[PDB]
Amino acid sequence: DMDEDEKEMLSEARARLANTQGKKAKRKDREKQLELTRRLSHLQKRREL
RNA sequence: GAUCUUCGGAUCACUUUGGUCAAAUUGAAACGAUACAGAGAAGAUUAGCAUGGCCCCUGCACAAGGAUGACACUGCGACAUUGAGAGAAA
Ligand SMILES: [Mg+2]
Ligand SMILES: [Mg+2]
Ligand SMILES: [Mg+2]
Ligand SMILES: [Mg+2]
Repeated sequence: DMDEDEKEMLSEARARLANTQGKKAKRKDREKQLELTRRLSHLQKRREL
C-alpha cells in the first residue's frame, strides 16, 4: 500500500507539470476536432452524391 | 345657381387624391421543433472589475444586468558573416 501510494502521487505529479492548457484550451480544441471531423463526413457525402 | 340690369352686361365661387403594393403561399420580425455539446483565472471548487469591436439583447438611462453576456494567437524577422572542406555550372 505505502509503496503503491507513493507511485500514484509520482504519476499524478507528472500530469500536473506537463499540461497548462486549462478548461478553455481543451474545449476550444474539441470544437476544432468536431468541425474538422464533421467536414470529412460531409465531403464524402458530396463525392457520394 | 343668387344679387344688381338692355334679352347684351356684369359681380361672387377655381384643379381633390399621405400611396411599401390593386385581391393575406414567392419582397419588410424568429422564434420554435429536433439533435449535439454542455459553462474564466496553469489541483479542485469558487466573487468579480476592466480590456477591443462589422456581436448584441433587457433598460428612460452617461445607473446596472445578461456566465466576469458572448467572442478574443502567440511562426516572422530591414541579414551580416568568419575560417576551412566538397560538389555542379562561366
Ligand atoms: Mg456586466
Ligand atoms: Mg462566474
Ligand atoms: Mg450574475
Ligand atoms: Mg466583459
